[PDB]
Amino acid sequence: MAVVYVISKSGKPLMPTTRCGHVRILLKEGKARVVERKPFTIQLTYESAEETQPLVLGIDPGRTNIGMSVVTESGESVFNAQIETRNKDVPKLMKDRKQYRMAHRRLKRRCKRRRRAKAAGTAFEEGEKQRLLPGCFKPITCKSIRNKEARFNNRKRPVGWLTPTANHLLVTHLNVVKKVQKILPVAKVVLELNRFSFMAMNNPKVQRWQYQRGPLYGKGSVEEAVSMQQDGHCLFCKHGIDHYHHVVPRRKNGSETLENRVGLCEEHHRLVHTDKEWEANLASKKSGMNKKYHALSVLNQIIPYLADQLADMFPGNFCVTSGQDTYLFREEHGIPKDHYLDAYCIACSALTDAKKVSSPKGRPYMVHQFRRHDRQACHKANLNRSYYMGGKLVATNRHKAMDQKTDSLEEYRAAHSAADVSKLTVKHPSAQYKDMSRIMPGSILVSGEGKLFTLSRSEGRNKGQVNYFVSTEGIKYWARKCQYLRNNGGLQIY
RNA sequence: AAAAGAGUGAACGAGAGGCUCUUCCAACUUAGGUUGAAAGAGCACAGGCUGAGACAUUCGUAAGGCCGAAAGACCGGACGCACCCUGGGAUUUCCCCAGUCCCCGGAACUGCAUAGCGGAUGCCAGUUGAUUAUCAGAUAAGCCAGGGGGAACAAUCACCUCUCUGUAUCAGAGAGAGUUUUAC
DNA sequence: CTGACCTCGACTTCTAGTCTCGTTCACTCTTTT
DNA sequence: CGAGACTAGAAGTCGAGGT
Ligand SMILES: [Mg+2]
Ligand SMILES: [Mg+2]
Ligand SMILES: [Zn+2]
Repeated sequence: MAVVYVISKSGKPLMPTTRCGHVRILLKEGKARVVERKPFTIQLTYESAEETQPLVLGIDPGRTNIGMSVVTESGESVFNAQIETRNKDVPKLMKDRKQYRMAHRRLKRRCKRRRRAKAAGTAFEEGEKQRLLPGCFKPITCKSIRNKEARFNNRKRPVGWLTPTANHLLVTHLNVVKKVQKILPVAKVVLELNRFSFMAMNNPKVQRWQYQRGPLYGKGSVEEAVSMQQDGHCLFCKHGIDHYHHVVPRRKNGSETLENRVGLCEEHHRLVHTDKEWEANLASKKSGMNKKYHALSVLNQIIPYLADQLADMFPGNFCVTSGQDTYLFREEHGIPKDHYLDAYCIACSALTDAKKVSSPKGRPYMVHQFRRHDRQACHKANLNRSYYMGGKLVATNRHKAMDQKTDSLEEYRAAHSAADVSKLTVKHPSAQYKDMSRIMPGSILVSGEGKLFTLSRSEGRNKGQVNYFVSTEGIKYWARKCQYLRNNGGLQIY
């Protein structure tokens, strides 16, 4: 039934055992030591032979649903897994990091220099300068001081560079392979190959010549295409294009393609982006879309690098397999549809003489990936200026900020009398900070009952102590009565 | 090689908002207080590194072309710079990395000519301690800071059978050789 | 004459979090010619 | 093949008790 994994005296993985009673005998006799709860790994204390057999590992890639399965010389499955990768959160985190540091450089460095320049009299006589930097054709506006040097002309990268998200997914695949190697003797590795065309899957029955001329053929960039389809004037008025607005904001999964961008003048952008009626009107004229091809892009980028480095890890014992071959295998041997039986079929592909092939039974070991680091310090810099009459909210700022659909103080001031303004009470709460030394998700803790769990969330804080620890199963444990056993493991088995 | 498709990394610039304070006006209230309009000033993850580097005006920034009375304009790209390259550093850690930035040099690659860099004048800091001199302190219009992986740390007994409890399930507790082999 | 109606640990429920553009640049992968 | 949520803090329940 449930296979038990074995390791020798030396740190060498070894063929898994299934007797399941000899294991308890060896454990009670001191011959065996437990190494991992789940999967249940035992390390022999007494020395013995190390005679192993080849095992084929089969990999079904992905961005959030990686899956690997291990099989013997014949079609017997000794390991099945599923992985939920943290990958999707990396692009958003890097985006927010860029925005935060741009804020840092603007507000602490740039604006402070401009302020000092105006104070000390060492500012432009015009008070503003148009500077045409090398590499661009339209100037920039430098107010009261020259800009800090801009570096975009020449920034070479090592060939084969990969973005932090794609590099993260590559590292995650390889890391899960290493963790599987720690458990079992893996001889061959079989990686599924996925190549995607995103001109395809948008329109099947695509004709060959269509691949070269698409929505943005000839017309240079998305901005120019929008300025063309709108005839060079704002979408609302007859005024010229100023800002290229996203119909779906980039804070959501707003696409960067053509069907999302729209040209608008200044005032029209401000109104459509603060007011509600204008937003509804623009949503009426055009719809926009999400990204819809953010995952498969990263997967397609990393597949060749993964195949290369798998070949490095398993010299002379690395193969490949097509998704179509997997589908044929499922149709042939009757494997049910799933997203982890894919790995079993992929592994079974390489088997030259497979006569015991049958579908695995039992749920596979699920793996969650948790942050290895979190170096943020501010939880909620509130930045909102709330006005109340009595105990009811009536305005959220003095004047509307960008993306403020709700009223502000100027509109209330217009609508009501000066007595109502004189009878307002303001409450603006201060900034909240995370505890950067807190116990992080993925840690292994034990509660008052002695139950062992993996910390998934920390919820609620009072007087400097967490209130609740939420395990991966969603159970909530009182934080004061829980004991800290193990730190964050990069990938945690559930 | 090109045209497209899809992603996601980098530098620089403007705002809408936000915090604190000053002046002034208005409203509402026990001269005071509260809210607001207007003008101005300062400030902007928690923090690490460093002691100068930010700013304005002006001069200079190769050969060779080419047009100009000339001044000088355009091309070009070095004996000028660099985001480029070798080495060394800050962020930097339990071990690393990405990104940004810095310092002496610059050979091939790469990029710039209104940019960068250097010079000159001007403007913006700190000055205390232990033995004029040396080690400490103070000194921002300086750099970085919300990215990622790994190691190590269990109250680490899985499966099945049997018993007890509760529990609709199943959980907890206890006890058990259930094929010899964890490999033939 | 309590005691019915407070006061206080100690938990349990629940909600909320910044956002626009502008001048450029770089890397990866796929599909057709 | 895949498109928020972890963490901090305020308001709320509730028993002990107690006066
Ligand atoms: Mg597949
Ligand atoms: Mg907009
Ligand atoms: Zn207009």
